[PDB]
Formats: sequence, C-alpha cells, structure tokens
Amino acid sequence: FHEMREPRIEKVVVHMGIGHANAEDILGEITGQMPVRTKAKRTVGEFDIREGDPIGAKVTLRDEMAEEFLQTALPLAELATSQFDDTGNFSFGLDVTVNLVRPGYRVAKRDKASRSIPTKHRLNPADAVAFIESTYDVEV
RNA sequence: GUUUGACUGGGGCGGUACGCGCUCGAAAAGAUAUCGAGCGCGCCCUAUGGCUAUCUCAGCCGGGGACCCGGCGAAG
Ligand SMILES: [Mg+2]
Ligand SMILES: [Mg+2]
Ligand SMILES: [Mg+2]
Ligand code: NA
Ligand code: NA
Ligand code: NA
Ligand SMILES: [Sr+2]
Repeated sequence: FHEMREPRIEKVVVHMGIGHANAEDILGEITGQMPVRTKAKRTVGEFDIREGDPIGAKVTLRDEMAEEFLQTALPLAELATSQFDDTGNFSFGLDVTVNLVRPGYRVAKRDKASRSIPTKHRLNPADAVAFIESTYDVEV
C-alpha cells in the first residue's frame, strides 16, 4: 500500500520569464536539455502589443534530469512551508518548479479512460514537505 | 413639347414603416397590421476560406495584471 503511495517527482520545470530569449543558452547548460520559447497572450500596454512572440523560455525535466538538477538546485534555495502548493508542489526563485505526485498519476494524463485523481491519492503539502525534507535539506 | 413618382390619422413641412436581416408586438402549429417597441444590412476577409494533426476556453484560487507550475471550472 505504502509502495504505491510514496511521492515522487513528476517534473522539474525551470523557466526564465523575461519579456522580449537570449537567455535560453544558460538554461541549456544548467539543466542539460533543450529549452522552449514562451509566447504571450493579450496585448499589453508595456510595449507588449505583439501576441505571438518570444518573451520567455522553459525546460521540463523528468526522471534523472530532474533529480540531477535538484541535487545542485535545492541547495540554492531556502524552502518554506508557504512556498508549497495545495497539491503538494513547490517552486523557488529564474524559477524552479517541482511537480510531485503519487505512482498512478498517468490515470489523469492518458488519452483513454482518463480520470481525475481522487483527493485521497492526491499529494498534500504535509506529505510533500516530508518526502522532500526526507532528502537533502530542511523545511520551513 | 413634356416631366416634376409613391407612402402619409387630409395636404405641405419632417420622416421612408419605398429593397433586405433579427427580437418583441403575435394571442404556445402556420399566417398576421399601424408614422408599433429595440436595432441592423448595401460589406469585409487568400484567410478571417478548406482539411488534418495537436488541443481546451472565460473567470477565480494556491506556488515562483507580462511568463512558468498546480487546482476548480458544460461554456459565463
Ligand atoms: Mg401631347
Ligand atoms: Mg398623395
Ligand atoms: Mg405563431
Ligand atoms: Na517563439
Ligand atoms: Na415620375
Ligand atoms: Na409631420
Ligand atoms: Sr392636420
């Protein structure tokens, strides 16, 4: 029961919300894989009337790439309980978002007979802090 | 030598109910008038057309009014 209940990292999303790009290059080095362009929506007074146009870049790491990054990434932050989502997620900062979830999360990500994960199988800030804190660092 | 139209609570003036589209008037099939009420069309678009693949929107909440992550969300 506990085996299919113990949390895990689904994805590590590192992104730099600029506002006009050239920054892609560093993310590629700090993470290990190709970054992606970020387009914006709606016209913006702040000389941002152009809808589809580069404004940021992100990277979604999964599995090793995720941990190998967090290893030398988490030590760079001072995690606090507040910095945690209601789903058991947390982000710090260049931004670093960590998406944590239980074993059969795919049930809500597959094409056929997908289903929303029950509030019971959903992760919690509490169960989140633990898992993480239970690995190279401290909470609050 | 002729023309100088029609509608109209008489006519003139004003207006166009003079060709079209929608709601209501309209009385739960259809049809239905007044110078009845609300208001539009005489285009625009080579994509703002067509198909396919991938995908889900407003709005609100939580975590780092532009961006990133998560949740709620049959449709506003
Ligand atoms: Mg004669
Ligand atoms: Mg007359
Ligand atoms: Mg009828
Ligand atoms: Na782009
Ligand atoms: Na005439
Ligand atoms: Na009159
Ligand atoms: Sr009179």
